[PDB]
Amino acid sequence: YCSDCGADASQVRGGYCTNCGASADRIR
Repeated sequence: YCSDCGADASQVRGGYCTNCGASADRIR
């Protein structure tokens, strides 16, 4: 998941969460 917004990890692309823009580093 994204720690900044809670979105499912499958919504990450290009080094960012595609929902809130968090850096990849924020995924857990």
